[PDB]
Amino acid sequence: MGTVRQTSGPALARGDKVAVVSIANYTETPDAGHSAESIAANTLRAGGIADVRIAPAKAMEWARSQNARYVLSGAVEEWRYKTGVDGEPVVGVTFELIDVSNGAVVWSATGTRTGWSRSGLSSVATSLIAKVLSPLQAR
Amino acid sequence: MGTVRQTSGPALARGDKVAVVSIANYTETPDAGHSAESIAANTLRAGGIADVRIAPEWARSQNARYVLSGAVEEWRYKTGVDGEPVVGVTFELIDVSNGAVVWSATGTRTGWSRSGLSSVATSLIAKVLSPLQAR
Amino acid sequence: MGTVRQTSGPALARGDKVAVVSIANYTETPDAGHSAESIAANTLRAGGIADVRIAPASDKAMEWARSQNARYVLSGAVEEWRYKTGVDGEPVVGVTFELIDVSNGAVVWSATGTRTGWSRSGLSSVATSLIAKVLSPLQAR
Amino acid sequence: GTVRQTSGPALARGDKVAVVSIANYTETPDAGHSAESIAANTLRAGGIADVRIAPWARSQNARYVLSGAVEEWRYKTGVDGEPVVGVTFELIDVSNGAVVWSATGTRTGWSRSGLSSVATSLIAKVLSPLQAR
Amino acid sequence: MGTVRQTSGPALARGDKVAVVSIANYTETPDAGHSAESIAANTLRAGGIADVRIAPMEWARSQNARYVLSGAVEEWRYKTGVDGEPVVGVTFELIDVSNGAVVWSATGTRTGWSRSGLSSVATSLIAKVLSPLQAR
Amino acid sequence: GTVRQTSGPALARGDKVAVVSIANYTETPDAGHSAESIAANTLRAGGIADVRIAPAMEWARSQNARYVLSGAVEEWRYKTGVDGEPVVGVTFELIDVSNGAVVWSATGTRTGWSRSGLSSVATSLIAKVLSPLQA
Amino acid sequence: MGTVRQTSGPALARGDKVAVVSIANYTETPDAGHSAESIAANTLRAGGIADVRIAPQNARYVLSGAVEEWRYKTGVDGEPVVGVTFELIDVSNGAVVWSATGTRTGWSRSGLSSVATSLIAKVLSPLQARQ
Amino acid sequence: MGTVRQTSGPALARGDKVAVVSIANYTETPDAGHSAESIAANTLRAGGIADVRIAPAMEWARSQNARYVLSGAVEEWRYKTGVDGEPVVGVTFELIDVSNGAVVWSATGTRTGWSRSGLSSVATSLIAKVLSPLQAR
Amino acid sequence: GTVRQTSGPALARGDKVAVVSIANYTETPDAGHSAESIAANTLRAGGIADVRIAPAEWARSQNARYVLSGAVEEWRYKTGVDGEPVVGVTFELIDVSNGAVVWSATGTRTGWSRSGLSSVATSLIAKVLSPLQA
Amino acid sequence: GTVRQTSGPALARGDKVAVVSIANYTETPDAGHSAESIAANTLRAGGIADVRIAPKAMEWARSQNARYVLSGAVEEWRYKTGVDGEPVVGVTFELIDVSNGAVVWSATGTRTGWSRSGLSSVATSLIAKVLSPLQAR
Amino acid sequence: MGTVRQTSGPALARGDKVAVVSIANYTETPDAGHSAESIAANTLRAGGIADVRIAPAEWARSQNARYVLSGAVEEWRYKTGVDGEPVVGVTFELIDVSNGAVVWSATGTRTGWSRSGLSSVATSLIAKVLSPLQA
Amino acid sequence: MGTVRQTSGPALARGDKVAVVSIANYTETPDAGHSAESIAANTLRAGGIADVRIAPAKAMEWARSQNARYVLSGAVEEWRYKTGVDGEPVVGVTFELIDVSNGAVVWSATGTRTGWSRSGLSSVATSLIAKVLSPLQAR
Repeated sequence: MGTVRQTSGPALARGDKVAVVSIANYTETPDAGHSAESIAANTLRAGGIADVRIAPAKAMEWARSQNARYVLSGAVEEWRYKTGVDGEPVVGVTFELIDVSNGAVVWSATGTRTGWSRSGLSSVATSLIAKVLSPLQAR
Repeated sequence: MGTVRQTSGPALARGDKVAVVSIANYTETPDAGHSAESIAANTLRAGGIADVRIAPEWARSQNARYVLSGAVEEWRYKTGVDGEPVVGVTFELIDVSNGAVVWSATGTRTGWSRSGLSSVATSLIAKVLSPLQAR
Repeated sequence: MGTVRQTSGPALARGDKVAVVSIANYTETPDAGHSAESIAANTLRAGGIADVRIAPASDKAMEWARSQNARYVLSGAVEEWRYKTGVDGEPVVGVTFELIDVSNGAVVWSATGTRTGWSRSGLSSVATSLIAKVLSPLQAR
Repeated sequence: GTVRQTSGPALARGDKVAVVSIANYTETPDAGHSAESIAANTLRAGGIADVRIAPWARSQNARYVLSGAVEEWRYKTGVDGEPVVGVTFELIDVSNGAVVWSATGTRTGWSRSGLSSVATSLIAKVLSPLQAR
Repeated sequence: MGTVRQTSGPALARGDKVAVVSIANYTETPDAGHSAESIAANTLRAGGIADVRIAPMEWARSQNARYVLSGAVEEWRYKTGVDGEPVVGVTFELIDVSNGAVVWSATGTRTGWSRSGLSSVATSLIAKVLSPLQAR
Repeated sequence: GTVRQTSGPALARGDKVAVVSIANYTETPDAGHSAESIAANTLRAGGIADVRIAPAMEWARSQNARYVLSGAVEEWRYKTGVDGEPVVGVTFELIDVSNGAVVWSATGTRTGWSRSGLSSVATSLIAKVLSPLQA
Repeated sequence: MGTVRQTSGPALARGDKVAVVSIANYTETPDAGHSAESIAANTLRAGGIADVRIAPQNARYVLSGAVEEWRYKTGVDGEPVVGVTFELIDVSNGAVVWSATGTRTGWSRSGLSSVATSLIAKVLSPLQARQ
Repeated sequence: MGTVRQTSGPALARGDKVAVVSIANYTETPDAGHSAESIAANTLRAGGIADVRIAPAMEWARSQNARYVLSGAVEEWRYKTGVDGEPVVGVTFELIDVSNGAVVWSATGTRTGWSRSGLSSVATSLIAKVLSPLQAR
Repeated sequence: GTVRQTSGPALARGDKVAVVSIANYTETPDAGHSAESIAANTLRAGGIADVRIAPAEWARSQNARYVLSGAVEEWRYKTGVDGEPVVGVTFELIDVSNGAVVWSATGTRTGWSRSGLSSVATSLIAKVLSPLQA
Repeated sequence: GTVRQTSGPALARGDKVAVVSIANYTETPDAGHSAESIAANTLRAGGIADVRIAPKAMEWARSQNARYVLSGAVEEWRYKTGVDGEPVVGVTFELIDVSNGAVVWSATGTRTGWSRSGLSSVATSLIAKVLSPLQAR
Repeated sequence: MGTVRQTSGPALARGDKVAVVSIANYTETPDAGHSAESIAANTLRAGGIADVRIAPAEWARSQNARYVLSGAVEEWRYKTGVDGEPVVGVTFELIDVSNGAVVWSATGTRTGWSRSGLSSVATSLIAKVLSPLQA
Repeated sequence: MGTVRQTSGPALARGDKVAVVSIANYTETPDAGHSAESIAANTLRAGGIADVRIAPAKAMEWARSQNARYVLSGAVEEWRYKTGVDGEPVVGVTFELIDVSNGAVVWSATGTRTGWSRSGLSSVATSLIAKVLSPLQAR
């Protein structure tokens, strides 16, 4: 299993500052949202966004006080191994890119992936998130 | 396997403001309703609706033309090793100016033993909400 | 499979306002009555009834229906809504419905439906398919 | 399974029948309430116009009361344990309090059948002498 | 498949009013005595006895009932395990309210096979045990 | 198993018999009361007309009873496991009320087949054990 | 299947009054000592002792003892096992005039009360009425 | 099986009064020491000792005018774990001269029984063998 | 698994590097502290002379030129007998003079059933941090 | 297992030996007291007439006029886990000269029995072998 | 499997006083850090360092120590299940007491065979890891 | 199998008094340290050391009051059966011999041993400790 569906979106520039804010965790894996935040932040940087920062702890005023052009947020819908020995890793994530200038979602995407029996969950999550956020590469 | 049944509905415009409000969770999977909200909002956006927001009427203050609501009736793997993912959802589209349901749909799907629940859910919701694409 | 038994009933029209009221849950599956309410509301709408509304969370849902100027109330109960026990235990659904004339409280139509899926089927698929069958006489004519 | 009935009156469409508290002698929660709702729809399917379920019968001005008990309503234990239903019904004349009709029915499904299917089919068979004139 | 053993008894008529009073439950199946009570009542009625009432100690005297039907359930369960068979054991006494004497009594036991229903076995057994109380 | 009985008096149809507290030495609840109800109906089916179950020795003297049947259940269970066989063990004593002496006594045990019911085995065994007490 | 080992003993007449007293229960089986009492009491009467009572006076002998084993061994088809000791005591001087120990392992398809009833009957047979 | 080791000892006579005091229970089988007491007392009588009594320290024997005291301990008294786990018994006995408190005789015995034998049978058989030197001369 | 690194500065042997609070997003206790001590020894082995781990702005007091931080996303054996070790880590290198991330990397690895979790983590962390050699 | 013994003094029939507090380092309750009862009977069976078990702090022995004190510890006394888990026993002993407190003899013994042997039989046999140098000469 | 990685370091002399201080336990095996301390201390002695002391529970300044050996245990367990193999992971640092700098560090991991002992694997690994500190 | 590694050390005489002092237990087997102390003390005596005693309940003061020439101390790092039916006994010990006249460690050793599925834990520990302490035989 596995689909990535994304909208159109803006061309990000290297100098666009992006804050990663509170990716919700809708799974029973503790800290899956925080894992998705750390992976997503490094993905955005690896794609050429110079200045990416994860929020600590509306949230618009936090991003503006950070001089951020965009806020990347989203939700983890699935982040687990299926039950049983050799149960496969499954990942499901949604992202939204929020234009801090006007508050509107200017880009979003949903991605899911089902790994093989042999796969690691973090490998599957890291590959999927990189693919999902690929339209947000810079330059 | 599963079916989708949809009523007639209006032709949605790209500029139609849509608020996704409170998708109830009738399952024992925590947060399944919230997952359905996030997936549904992204689906409407990917279908061509520019302005979609999830509520935290409130919609009438946000100047929304339509509200999308609904309920998750099933959202789990069936029991046992290799128990297959199963999903059931209902959606309704409300005209904010008069509160009438102008479109509604029910969808269910059963995946294969190798399928991920979120993949089944995301595919089904896309199919179910497909008459709400921007024409 | 299972069985469906439906009495006779009036021909519904597109403009007949129907309120769906408190479907009782006699199973140990939480919220099964609320799931049946949602599926039933959409089915009635799929059937050509334009204005169909679910009462919010006893006889105060009846008062709500009267305040909505509903012509009929759809109520009922869920007798079964589970997978049978075990790996590959099959889904099973049992439901009863009544259509009540709001102006005088008379039951003008009622029906009972049950169904058993195979090991591979989904509970919600079975429930949705069955309620569609059971409520088919309430389609707009 | 099996069904055994007494003789009874020929009910008319207009006989107001209150379906009252069906006792649950099983460990399946609400099995009596399920039997009540199925029995009520059975009587209506059989042609009895005004059928009501108790939340008393005299305040509804019912002519007959349908009561009874559920003696069994479960799946037997284990994977593919078959459903089994046992029910007794009585029709009571409200004015004089006498039992004017009674029946007992039991049924054992096969392993792949639904409990609610077996109960619905059985209750219809048991209440068939109460179909309208 | 066990036994029924019945004593001699009086011939009952359709108009003999009969009260079924508390059937004791000596099993670990909740309400088995009440189930026996309900089945026994319908059995007597189906047997031709017109007026048969179940009690909620004199009482039957304040009911004009000619006979009291009482008893106890000794066994009412599925034996343990998958395909464990249903087993039932009952004793009944028929009491004359005009003097308190036991005028008829019977014991019955039955073991179904693995694929049978406990309620089917209880119902069939109780019909056979009370058969000498049919209206002649 | 076995059944062993002493000599005893010839019982008449007209002897008033009081069945009293049958002790339960098993971990099956109410086994003593079950044995009381089975034994009472057994004495009747054997021809004893007036036999009544007590709800001390004074109660039988209060009842104009000529004998008192008493005893104890030493075993009354299915052996453990699927197809565990029913096993029953009982002792009985018949007491003459006019002087308190034990005029008769019997012990009975039985192991039924794995496909038999405990109630059947106990009923058949009590009937055989009490058969010297027929009219 | 087990052993019975007894001392010499006196010849009991049908009129010797014998009181069966507290049979100690050294097993995990509730009431096994009481079960042994009722069985032993009936055994003595079945052997010809016309007057036997169990404690809850003026007897010539007293039967006492203890149950060392009274159970099924563990697992399905675990066999019944019984172990008992008995002492016969002349109340006139308190001396044990006869004693016996008995044990038995029944087969997997036998019941505990049968093994125990049969064993107790064999152990107490020296107390049969010889008149 | 196991082993029985006995010391030399005095020839007991029929009229020697022996009191069996308190066999210590060093096992997790409750009352195993009391079971050992009952078995040991019957064993002594079956071997020819006419007057044997079990107590309810050594002064109680003197207050019973007993010539000897049988004491001991149970080291093992169980079925080994699992279905068909075999019965195993281990006991130690000592015979004490009541006059001077000296141990005049002692013995240790152990036995592992067949999977299909009873613990009581193994224990009764072992105690009979262990105590056989105390048979009446 | 995978390893992906950004561009980064050329660390010299004399750059003081502080390793600070690697978050633990697993249910393995102390996995973050294990990553901190493995990462510190990896930086030294790569030719960086002075590496120190923070206890439980302090980097300013140490006059550190860079701060290495990160997060552990996975650090466990998969369930069952012979369940294989899985590791996932992210790192960021922070210029202390202005708080900017000047280098980041993400690494994941799935070992064989015969593999030890610490061997996988140590091997992965060495690979992930190799651009930080002298 | 193995048995290792030092040289020791030549014990006599009339030497008074007190068996004192054998430590229990196992999770088997009372394994130390069982070892004390077996050891005491082993010493008597070996020809030592006067052996007593006690109920620093050695002064109980100096009051009983004992020449030697036998002490020690149980390091292992159990069945290994599982159905047919074999009995395993490990003991250490020391013999103490009461007049000067010097350990004058010591020994260590271990034994793993067969799956079908009883723990008490293994311990009794092992302890009899370990203490056999203390038999009367 | 398993690797040992060591930096360069100073030649230790037989007379260099080394204090082993608090090896952190990052495992769920109680006392694994203390076990590593005892094994490390004996390893350094076996390598020819005369004076090696484990700190009680920069106190080494008072013990006249030239070097402090510290570190952490990242793994010290049998993998789960019957015949689960022993796995060990350790890091070490050698610290100059006079200025507090790390002058040597190393990381070792090892996975034993299913038949080997955890203490055997830890002992062999620690000896190889610390072998640069032989005198 | 396992390994034994010992440093050089002094030659002990039969008349050298040795005190065995608090062997730490770093296992989950209760009293394993006390068991190692008893085994070690008997091992030293079997090797020809006349006077050996185990400390009760700077503990150097106690040893000096016992006139001990050396103190044997150490730690138990492993003392258990591996998990499962037929799980083999495993033992790991460290020892140090302390010169009471100056507090210096003058001898130390590490031993580990993995037994067979059929062997007893106390047999394995006794054999290993005898091997480990064998340089301490009276020579």
